Amino acid sequence: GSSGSSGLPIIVKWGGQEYSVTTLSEDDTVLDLKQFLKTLTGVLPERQKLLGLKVKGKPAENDVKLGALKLKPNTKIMMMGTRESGPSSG
Repeated sequence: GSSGSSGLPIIVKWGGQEYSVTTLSEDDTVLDLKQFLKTLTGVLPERQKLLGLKVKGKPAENDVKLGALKLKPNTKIMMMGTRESGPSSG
């Protein structure tokens, strides 16, 4: 290509869409990601469900370091949840 590595790229899969994240790094916390995932997709973080990286049952927390998890790069993970308040969208 042209460039190699630098930070920690992340990939998310929402329904039928893929989101890329290359702003935050290991330093940043899951929250940062979530917070950024709240604007990327448009769903609350507490609601946003991260499917891919689990932790002895439940997935990492927002008060947990993404680095500690030592996940893989360009790790295409999945997401679950809904946008807008209420069960019915429209």
